[PDB]
Amino acid sequence: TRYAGKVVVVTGGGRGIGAGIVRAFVNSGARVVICDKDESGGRALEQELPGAVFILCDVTQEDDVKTLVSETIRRFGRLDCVVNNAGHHPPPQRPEETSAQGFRQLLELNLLGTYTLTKLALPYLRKSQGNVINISSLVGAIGQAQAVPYVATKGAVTAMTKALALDESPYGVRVNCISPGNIWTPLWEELAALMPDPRATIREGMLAQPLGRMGQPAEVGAAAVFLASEANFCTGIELLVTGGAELGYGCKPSG
Amino acid sequence: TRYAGKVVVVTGGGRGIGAGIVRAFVNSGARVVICDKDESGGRALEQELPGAVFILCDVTQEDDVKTLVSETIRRFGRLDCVVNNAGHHPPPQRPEETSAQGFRQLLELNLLGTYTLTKLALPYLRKSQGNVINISSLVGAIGQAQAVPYVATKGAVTAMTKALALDESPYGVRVNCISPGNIWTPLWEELAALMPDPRATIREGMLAQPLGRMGQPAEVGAAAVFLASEANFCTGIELLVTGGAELGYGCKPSG
Amino acid sequence: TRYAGKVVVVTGGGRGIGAGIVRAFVNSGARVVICDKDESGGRALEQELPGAVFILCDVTQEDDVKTLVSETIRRFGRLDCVVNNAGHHPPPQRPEETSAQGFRQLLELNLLGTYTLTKLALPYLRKSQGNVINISSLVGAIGQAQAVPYVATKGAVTAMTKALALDESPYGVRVNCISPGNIWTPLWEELAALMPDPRATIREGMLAQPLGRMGQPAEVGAAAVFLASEANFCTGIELLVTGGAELGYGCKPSG
Amino acid sequence: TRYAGKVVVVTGGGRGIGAGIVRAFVNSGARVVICDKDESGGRALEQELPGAVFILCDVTQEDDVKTLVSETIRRFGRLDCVVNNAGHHPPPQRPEETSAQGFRQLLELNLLGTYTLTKLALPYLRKSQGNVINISSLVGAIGQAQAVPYVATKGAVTAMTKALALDESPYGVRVNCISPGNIWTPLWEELAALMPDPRATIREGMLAQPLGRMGQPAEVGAAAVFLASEANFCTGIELLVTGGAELGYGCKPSG
Ligand SMILES: NC(=O)c1ccc[n+]([C@@H]2O[C@H](COP(=O)([O-])OP(=O)(O)OC[C@H]3O[C@@H](n4cnc5c(N)ncnc54)[C@H](O)[C@@H]3O)[C@@H](O)[C@H]2O)c1
Ligand SMILES: NC(=O)c1ccc[n+]([C@@H]2O[C@H](COP(=O)([O-])OP(=O)(O)OC[C@H]3O[C@@H](n4cnc5c(N)ncnc54)[C@H](O)[C@@H]3O)[C@@H](O)[C@H]2O)c1
Ligand SMILES: NC(=O)c1ccc[n+]([C@@H]2O[C@H](COP(=O)([O-])OP(=O)(O)OC[C@H]3O[C@@H](n4cnc5c(N)ncnc54)[C@H](O)[C@@H]3O)[C@@H](O)[C@H]2O)c1
Ligand SMILES: NC(=O)c1ccc[n+]([C@@H]2O[C@H](COP(=O)([O-])OP(=O)(O)OC[C@H]3O[C@@H](n4cnc5c(N)ncnc54)[C@H](O)[C@@H]3O)[C@@H](O)[C@H]2O)c1
Ligand SMILES: O=C(c1ccc(F)c(O)c1)c1cccc(-c2ccc(O)c(O)c2)n1
Ligand SMILES: O=C(c1ccc(F)c(O)c1)c1cccc(-c2ccc(O)c(O)c2)n1
Ligand SMILES: O=C(c1ccc(F)c(O)c1)c1cccc(-c2ccc(O)c(O)c2)n1
Ligand SMILES: O=C(c1ccc(F)c(O)c1)c1cccc(-c2ccc(O)c(O)c2)n1
Ligand SMILES: OC[C@H]1O[C@H](O)[C@H](O)[C@@H](O)[C@@H]1O
Ligand SMILES: OC[C@H]1O[C@H](O)[C@H](O)[C@@H](O)[C@@H]1O
Ligand SMILES: OC[C@H]1O[C@H](O)[C@H](O)[C@@H](O)[C@@H]1O
Ligand SMILES: OC[C@H]1O[C@H](O)[C@H](O)[C@@H](O)[C@@H]1O
Ligand code: NA
Ligand code: NA
Ligand code: NA
Ligand code: NA
Repeated sequence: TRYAGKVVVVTGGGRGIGAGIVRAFVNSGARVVICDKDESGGRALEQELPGAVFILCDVTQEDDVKTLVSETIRRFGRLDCVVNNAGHHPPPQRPEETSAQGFRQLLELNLLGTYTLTKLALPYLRKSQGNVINISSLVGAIGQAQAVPYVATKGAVTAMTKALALDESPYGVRVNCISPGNIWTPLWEELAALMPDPRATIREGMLAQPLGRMGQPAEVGAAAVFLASEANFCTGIELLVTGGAELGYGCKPSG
Repeated sequence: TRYAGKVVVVTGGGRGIGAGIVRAFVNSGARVVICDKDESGGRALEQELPGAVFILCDVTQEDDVKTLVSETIRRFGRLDCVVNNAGHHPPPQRPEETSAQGFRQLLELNLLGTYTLTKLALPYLRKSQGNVINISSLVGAIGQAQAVPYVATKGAVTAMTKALALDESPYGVRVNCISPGNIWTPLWEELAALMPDPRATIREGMLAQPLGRMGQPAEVGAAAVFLASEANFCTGIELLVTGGAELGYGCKPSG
Repeated sequence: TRYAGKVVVVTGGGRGIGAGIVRAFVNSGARVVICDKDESGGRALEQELPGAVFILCDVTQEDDVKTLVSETIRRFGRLDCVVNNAGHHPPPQRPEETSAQGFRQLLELNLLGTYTLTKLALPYLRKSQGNVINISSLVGAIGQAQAVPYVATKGAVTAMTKALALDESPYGVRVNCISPGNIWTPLWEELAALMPDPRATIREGMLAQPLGRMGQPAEVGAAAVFLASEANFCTGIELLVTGGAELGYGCKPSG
Repeated sequence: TRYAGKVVVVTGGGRGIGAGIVRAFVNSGARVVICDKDESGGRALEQELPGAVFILCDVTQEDDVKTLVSETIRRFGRLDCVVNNAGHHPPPQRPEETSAQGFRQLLELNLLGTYTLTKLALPYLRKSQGNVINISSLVGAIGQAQAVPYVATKGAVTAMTKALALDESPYGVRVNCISPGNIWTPLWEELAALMPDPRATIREGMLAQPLGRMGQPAEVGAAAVFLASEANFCTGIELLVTGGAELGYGCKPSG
């Protein structure tokens, strides 16, 4: 009952981190709207979880998002939290193999879809003194190899979170982000499968954390429920859920 | 029941932030040992809260801390979390008015008392796969005026948290810190009373946050319970509980 | 003679910070290509400074940038440093007054123009073991009010700098950014003139820094020459040129 | 002639990073006072470098430091820059192998010696509008394994730098720090020699940086000369001289 009576929208909620967040909010007593561009996972989740419903919505399509917000209000009467989780990591790409075109397309999803939903939701969040939770990434803060466009988009989300926190603070709306590290998800599995040695890639990924494992969607979900329900003096923070990957020296005489 | 069956030690738990943390852990189902160098507040808290007991202990005195740990194990059979909250902010002091002597004394409390309890507790935390929560400060990260020794001590705590997180990760013990901003406590009230205009000082303190108020001990307590009970992929993080004070430009042509 | 025999391209070099950077590199013995979308300032600078030449180039237009690079190589035979300074701050804008359209246009200048020039220059920088210097902003790191799109773009540049530093390190090309704070420039003057009280706006801007003044283009220029010519073990850093604005509490009881 | 007519004190200037800083300031036209607790290296440096003189001084001994300052003023008539470089890294030590005693001794050198010299020098730095440069470490920011006391001391120095920058800004005295990463020095050589495989230790140390080598004292020296002589709008900054060690994922599935 930590978040009972509340209404939450989770984008990209059909699988992976987003599905873990959906489950965490349902478990906290909230009603959850699962937004996803794919039907397969999110429709099954709706059947599985009382309190969760699925709405097909591509966050890059403004009219899709407008309908997502109006349908949430029509069906549930209020909106307390938006979790902007929908996003993508392309395969590893050397800088010279990237294009301005692919960069623009990745900005549309990872950055502008978060911007658009937040904008359309904020009038309702103001009425409820609700909050925004953006899913960024550790690599926005520390960088990553072969990922110039992805890193750029996540630096933008983390920065935007702080700007919007300033703008919305007079109105009682908090705006925070979570920066996960390596979380075992279908995306992590798909990218590893492209590598010449997928098992070596996964092993490297587990060992990049001092804790020696990857994180779970449920752990990101718990951090999101904390930020929504108990972090009433937190705004503009970047909550790291990384297993300590950013700490210390690793594998990355003076001549 | 988020932290039921667990045993928590909170230093400086008799008033202020520490008392808020005690209450939060009791409310989460834990048994709490209140450590304080003063009897007044902590003894009353023990009478008030089933599940909390008071042990007189000055964290600067090594034999006091040794007894704190052995008595916790003797009475409760396990130790899951140590919250190093005991600390002090001296009155505002210009750099030239500070002394190496006062600096050493403040390091003894704010830094070495945290080091000592952590050291003595870690064998038991390893057995329980428990965790350490240090209470640092925002000003360790961004600085503060008229507070060179205090700032120095909190930079040390935040850094130490990350070092110890690395060392203890192979053993399953997480080590994190909370960095509060302005929290309304008896210390905040005492320092404001020394200023020529205490009401102006408090007003400035509320307005240093975009949220426009100071934080509450209960909000720091919630962040501590999160870190203990639900943050299983977080180690070496600095969780900011500041109301957004670190964001944006404030009151701090090119000639 | 700190950077004698070297060839530097500075985008947005016709006025403001960019012109200060041009002058600093000329003073260091380099030959400088001034890129700007406007002729007025950059053409005068070319007449004033032996060693500087002006090339009309809008960094948002890919064929303009391709010509900038090929003309630099045709005229000077090498390329050692690219300074991506061209950028813009829109007038203050509440979140609900921004548009996805304006956001995309600002990303084209502040982020993708930097990406495009860097990409086209990197083959030549590899041959010279040269370097990239991006001009980001403090507010990418700490946020700013009424500036969600601008902040987002500068978070992206700072993050991108770190990603590209990783990718280019095996090839000996360093990639760094400078994050200025309030620098007195024609843009600062133009924005202040829109405010209801321009003099109050400028006064607030001087006092946002502990040093009590705004910075000068020449001070950003010196930091750029340092990064190019003497910082041979620095890559992926964010060099702050802010007068201390990010330090301490300012103007931004627990109920 | 970048720093001609100026007087600089460098602590721990007899070898390693400190000697590189001495040489850089001499090369910039300054007169340099080499402070060291050991005579061997610093006396030879005085014979080698016109413009440098050696004064025996243990920064942990307050009367030694008082004499250092008074002798600098007696001999040269002014004081423009203090570089607090003296410091030590103990051998790798597991947390349970450290002592409060060793921790206090390391704080005396790495933190309080910097505090003491700065305090005694500041009246003269105010007269000259001079500046303070503290040599901290990257690991104060990101942590390090088997080094809890060392990390703690460097977190303190970096934090203290920001506090003092705030306090001294009204008086025109800037206060900055440099955070080196792995720099090839006699200390690095001594510690590697203790390890079971010294060559593996050095190899790991070179490869912890994306640039693939360790840094040189001369590179830290250049950053110090920049901060003294050209960074007139920088105060309270942490200048990283690390070869990119803090960037990206390294060597540090969800169960
Ligand atoms: N997995 C990790 O290690 C990791 C680490 C850091 C950050 N993240 C971030 O977490 C988020 C989730 O990643 P994941 O690993 O769970 O990915 P995933 O690919 O497993 O799941 C993403 C979900 O979002 C949906 N989605 C994609 N594009 C969409 C669109 N236009 N509109 C609506 N829904 C859309 C997908 O259909 C999918 O259900 C992303 O923002 C990612 O950048 C992931
Ligand atoms: N109040 C704030 O705005 C603020 C902000 C950031 C960080 N903090 C930190 O939070 C912690 C608590 O501060 P507070 O405002 O609640 O202070 P407080 O003075 O109100 O309470 C501190 C408690 O610690 C106890 N204590 C002091 N020295 C001790 C010792 N040697 N051994 C055992 N107990 C001891 C005191 O008796 C008291 O009960 C401190 O570490 C402080 O630095 C406070
Ligand atoms: N002035 C500050 O306080 C401040 C603070 C932090 C960062 N910055 C950054 O510094 C940079 C310079 O800012 P400024 O204050 O000197 O601005 P300015 O407006 O005074 O000068 C910018 C220059 O860039 C040129 N330019 C603009 N769009 C261009 C394009 N498409 N192609 C080529 N040239 C183009 C302009 O014509 C102008 O000559 C920007 O990236 C800005 O974000 C400025
Ligand atoms: N070498 C690195 O990789 C590295 C990395 C980051 C930071 N640092 C820091 O750089 C500084 C210099 O380190 P280094 O590697 O050059 O060390 P070093 O041991 O090679 O040289 C240190 C010098 O300081 C002197 N010194 C020691 N104690 C002193 C005292 N009490 N009073 C006066 N002089 C004293 C020594 O005699 C020696 O000449 C230290 O603060 C260290 O923490 C070094
Ligand atoms: O999606 C991934 C990811 C990994 C970590 C993150 F912090 C993040 O935001 C995203 C992921 C999954 C599997 C492999 C990789 C990866 C591996 C090597 C690379 O060079 C790369 O750019 C990405 N990234
Ligand atoms: O204890 C205080 C405090 C305030 C903020 C913190 F982040 C913190 O760690 C401690 C506090 C309370 C009341 C006034 C002040 C204060 C005001 C002006 C000063 O110059 C100063 O050094 C401290 N600090
Ligand atoms: O260009 C400006 C600027 C100022 C500071 C920066 F760090 C930066 O990257 C850009 C600037 C100049 C004059 C006024 C303002 C400004 C004032 C109030 C605002 O709310 C705002 O968004 C911007 N910004
Ligand atoms: O002095 C060293 C050092 C290395 C890096 C730093 F950033 C720093 O401030 C100091 C150094 C030199 C050689 C080996 C080591 C080292 C290696 C393994 C360790 O576990 C450790 O604590 C230190 N540190
Ligand atoms: O596909 C990789 C992983 O994705 C998500 O974490 C799923 O919850 C988990 O069951 C699966 O193993
Ligand atoms: O003394 C200041 C404040 O300290 C703590 O926050 C107490 O819980 C609160 O009741 C009091 O107002
Ligand atoms: O227009 C504001 C300022 O812009 C730049 O800093 C110019 O160099 C300076 O002369 C002018 O005062
Ligand atoms: O002892 C290791 C190194 O220390 C310093 O860097 C010296 O300048 C260098 O000559 C030596 O190789
Ligand atoms: Na359902
Ligand atoms: Na009790
Ligand atoms: Na010319
Ligand atoms: Na000499």
